[PDB]
Amino acid sequence: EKARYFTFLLYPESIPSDWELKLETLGVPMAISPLHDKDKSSIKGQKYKKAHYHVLYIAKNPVTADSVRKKIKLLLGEKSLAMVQVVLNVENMYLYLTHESKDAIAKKKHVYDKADIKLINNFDIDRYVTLDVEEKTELFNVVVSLIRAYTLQNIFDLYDFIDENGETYGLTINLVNEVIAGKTGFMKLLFDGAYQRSKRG
Amino acid sequence: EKARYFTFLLYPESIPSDWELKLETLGVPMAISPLHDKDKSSIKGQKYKKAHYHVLYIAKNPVTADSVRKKIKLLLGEKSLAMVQVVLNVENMYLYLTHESKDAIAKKKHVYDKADIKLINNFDIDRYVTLDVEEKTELFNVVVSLIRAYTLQNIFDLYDFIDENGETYGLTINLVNEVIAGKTGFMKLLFDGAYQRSKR
Amino acid sequence: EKARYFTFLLYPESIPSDWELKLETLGVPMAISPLHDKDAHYHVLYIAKNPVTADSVRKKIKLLLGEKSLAMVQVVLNVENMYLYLTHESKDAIAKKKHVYDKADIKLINNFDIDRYVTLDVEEKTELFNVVVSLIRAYTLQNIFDLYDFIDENGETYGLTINLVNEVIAGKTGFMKLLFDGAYQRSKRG
Amino acid sequence: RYFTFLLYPESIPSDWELKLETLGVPMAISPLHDKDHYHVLYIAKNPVTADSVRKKIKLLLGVQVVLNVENMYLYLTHESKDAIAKKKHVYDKADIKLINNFDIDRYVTLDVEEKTELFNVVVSLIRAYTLQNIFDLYDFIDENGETYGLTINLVNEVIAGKTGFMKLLFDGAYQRSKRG
Amino acid sequence: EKARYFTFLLYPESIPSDWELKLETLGVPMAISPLHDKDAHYHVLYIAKNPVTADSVRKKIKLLLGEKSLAMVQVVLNVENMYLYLTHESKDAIAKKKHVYDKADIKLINNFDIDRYVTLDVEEKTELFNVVVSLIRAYTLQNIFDLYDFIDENGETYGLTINLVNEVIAGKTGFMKLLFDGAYQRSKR
Amino acid sequence: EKARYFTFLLYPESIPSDWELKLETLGVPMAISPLHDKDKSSIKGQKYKKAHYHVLYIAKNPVTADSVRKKIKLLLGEKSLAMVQVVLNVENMYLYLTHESKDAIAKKKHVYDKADIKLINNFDIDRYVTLDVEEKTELFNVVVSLIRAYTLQNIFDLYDFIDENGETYGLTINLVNEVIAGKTGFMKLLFDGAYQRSKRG
Ligand SMILES: [Mn+2]
Ligand SMILES: [Mn+2]
Ligand SMILES: [Mn+2]
Ligand SMILES: [Mn+2]
Repeated sequence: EKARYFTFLLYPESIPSDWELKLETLGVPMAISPLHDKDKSSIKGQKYKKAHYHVLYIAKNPVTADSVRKKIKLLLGEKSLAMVQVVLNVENMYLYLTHESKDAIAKKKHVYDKADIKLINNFDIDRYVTLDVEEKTELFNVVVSLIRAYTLQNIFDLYDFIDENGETYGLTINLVNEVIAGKTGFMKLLFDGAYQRSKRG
Repeated sequence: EKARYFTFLLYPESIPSDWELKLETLGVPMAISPLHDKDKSSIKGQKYKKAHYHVLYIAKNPVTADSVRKKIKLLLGEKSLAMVQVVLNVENMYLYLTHESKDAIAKKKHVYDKADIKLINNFDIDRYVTLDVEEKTELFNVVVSLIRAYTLQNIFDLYDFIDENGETYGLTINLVNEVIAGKTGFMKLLFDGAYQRSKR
Repeated sequence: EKARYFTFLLYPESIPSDWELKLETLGVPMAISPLHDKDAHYHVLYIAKNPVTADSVRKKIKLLLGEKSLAMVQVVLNVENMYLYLTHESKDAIAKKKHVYDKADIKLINNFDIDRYVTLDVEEKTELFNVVVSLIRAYTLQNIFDLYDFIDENGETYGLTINLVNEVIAGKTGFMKLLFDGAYQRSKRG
Repeated sequence: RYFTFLLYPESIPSDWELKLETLGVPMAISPLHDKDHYHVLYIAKNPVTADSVRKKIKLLLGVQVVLNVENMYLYLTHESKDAIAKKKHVYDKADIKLINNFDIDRYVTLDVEEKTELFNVVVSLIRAYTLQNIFDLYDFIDENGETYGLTINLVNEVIAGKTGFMKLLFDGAYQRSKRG
Repeated sequence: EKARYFTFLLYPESIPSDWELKLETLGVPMAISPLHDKDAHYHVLYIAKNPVTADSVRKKIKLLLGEKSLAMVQVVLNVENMYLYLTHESKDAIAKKKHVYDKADIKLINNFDIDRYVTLDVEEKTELFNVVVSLIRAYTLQNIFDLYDFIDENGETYGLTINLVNEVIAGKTGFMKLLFDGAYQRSKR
Repeated sequence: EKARYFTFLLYPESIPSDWELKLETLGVPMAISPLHDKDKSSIKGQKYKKAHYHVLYIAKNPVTADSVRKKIKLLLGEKSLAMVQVVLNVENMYLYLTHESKDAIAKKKHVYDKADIKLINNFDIDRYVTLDVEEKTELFNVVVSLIRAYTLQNIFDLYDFIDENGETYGLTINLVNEVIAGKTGFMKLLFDGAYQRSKRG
């Protein structure tokens, strides 16, 4: 059976020193967690789990669990992983790289530095979180009240506004963009409202 | 064949203890019924139906019955459901979670606590009460006579109007927005009518 | 056998004084004719939420107004035609010369709008649009307001209402802006 | 959307013709087919089933699905390709009864190529005479129409949808004439 | 087995003098090559109304020009390529260095128009569009009239006609108004 | 059932000598692999698979498996193929011509010379490198920040900008064109923003 998104673990003791450069060659975009060394282990006596890396590997096309497993073996050594699980929520796995996800936070796992995350081949978690249809409607309606409230005259004035106070309403630039897309028509109405409204004084 | 809204049953004896956290990961918003243990069963002798949970699972994009069924198997165990039905009225299935829907009320099913409902990933039933198609047409036609009558010159003057006298015609802001969406073209005609009418 | 649209008759002498408020409760949208005394009875246009039977209605109304208020529930085939029949203003009734009533006495329970029941053939849409054209051409109507104002008056003559233009021009909006610019820049010539 | 069925005069009321009118659906009814019954061309408002019609007519007076509306309209008079080669008894097209404003013409939709062909004519026409907007175009068609094979109601069906494209032509023409 | 497009050869010594008028009667649109003497024969591009067989053609022509006029009816796979072959101006014939003929000697029976037979690929549309772009950019063409005028003249050089631009820009109209506003406000500078 | 992209095999012993010129006539763009003679064969004893060619044949319009099979039979002989498969990933099948694809590389198949690939009728594997859909959204969002940052006023000022600094953001002209297509609506908003923003001095 086939899918695009996988994760597996890389073990420092059975991967070459140029491993980080070697994953880069696969051409596939990857995100690699900070070195997960301080994982509380549930074996008796021993303090932390063997030291490991978590990798978020997104294939170009829909491929199988094993096509990856052997693509990585023949690239880092037959002994580097064995356990390739298929990833169901890319956003969630990316947050898991730092134990900062919903699953991991409720399991109180040892939170890592998101700055240690390594992005091979231009991973940007941003290109993997599109939004629920309802969400789109919800945000759009916020964009409305926003253009209303501050009498934003045009999509530049809107962007400038989001640039600053963005987070407060939970918009970014690249987000408004995905929100207003297709509703453009409706936008020109708002922006004319605002224009001819500010022309009143 | 494909759709966005589904329901299926989760059985407590064949789902992990962290099942509730696990469904959270799917990223998909779900609403999960209170534990349906007191369902009158129609098998002879036995009192209540095997104890189960009802799930209302709304996919991000139009997907198939089976893409769900296996997404959940590989997430909870091959044995947790087998029966994924496609939901036709999201509001009604949400009311069915507590046996508080029209179907269930007339079947006299054992009413549950709506407080036991579990919302995974920010389900809000409020945002799937989209309008009957007719309603949209009806309301638009009101928005028309409204822009006509008060010579509202542009969507701001329209909003400002709704802000006040909204309820009287049964509009809110967020409601106009859902009404006029798509008919935007038609709007600019109304708002030019109005503009050039007041210029007279 | 099942259907959504029915009509029956209500008799004033065997229905309670709060009958009009009681029908409201059924939750079903209804249109009730003006008092049909100069044919004493009422005609009711009752459209069920879901496909239900002749008798599920007959008894829902008996247990709501008294066992003696109707007995005769017919199933309606053309909702628009039965709505016109409430005022004897339909094709059937007009040729039978029946006593025309005031459409202002029609009573709409639970937000009946006969409009939400008259959609139109696709050809019809094209046909009417083409009328709307010749209409904007002929009287050099400069914009949808001048169009509406026009329909408001002489509407019936071409068979338009406001709410009908709306359903006609919908989608063809593009095409409209061309007509309305024509008209505009045409009148700017004088 | 499109059906036909047969109405038998001995098992339909005397006001049958007025009763079909009420259904609100446009129908074309053949001349009385006695020299082979009535043939009915019934076009539903929306896509409906064989049986929703059969019972709608039963509960109204006491059904094959049509594939080519124009061909079934010609069959009402035995004047179609199928019937002419079967030498069937040709009837008077004047006995055809149009309920609720049937116009077989509203099913003379264009070959798709035709639409493209005509549009391209509408182009060269707006170019050549520098027609500035759809009124100037129409006025033009009104007179010289036949010469290019246009009517008003035909441009209308042609330009429909390509309206965008039109605004480009009409702005060309406008800013072209603004030149002197 | 059946197909719409065929070609065959007509020999002047075993076809009547009114042959050209006789093919006209078949009702089928044909294109006939210039007299191929310097390869004496004619090449015919015969497109049937409906999907018919190799032999229904071979005998329709025998019973129309004489049992001795052809025997060899091949089925045409690329109509455009066979029409180019009529003048030895096709990809096959040009690389075989065959004696190029005058395209003005081509005879079109019953309103053949090779045009109604060359539709184009989705990629082609994109390609052309991108040419129309650089064209509107380069010469600062301000609106679809100034574009047409341009194509009218220098059209063939970029491989456009009027009717072709029309099929190219169709649908992408939005995108057009942007080009034509660019051009307009560019020239206003 | 119908599709645009196919592949089949051509056998040198049952195809004419002018086969390469004959495929040219079909008018359809094809890519033909290097002569696949050194294919390890899984029949016992025998070393290489019968000698064959792989053809990547992209129809003008959506056509059926069999409309191709017979178009090729009546063009090369009834005995040249029998097996026409429908191609799912055009870029992947073009890489398979040389055994240089993901499938073939992991199966260790005998890599061929990409220089022996024959392109009939102007195949360019490139004019089917249409943008991953995500790519389109990513690029558009760049084009946005571009029009914002430099206050580009209209699609000519945009193009002029791409002409120069294009590579830096990974745009060409013909690429913007395939990016903005369809989002034209949204463009006009950006371009008005920019216009009325620069009108502010
Ligand atoms: Mn870990
Ligand atoms: Mn239950
Ligand atoms: Mn009465
Ligand atoms: Mn091979």
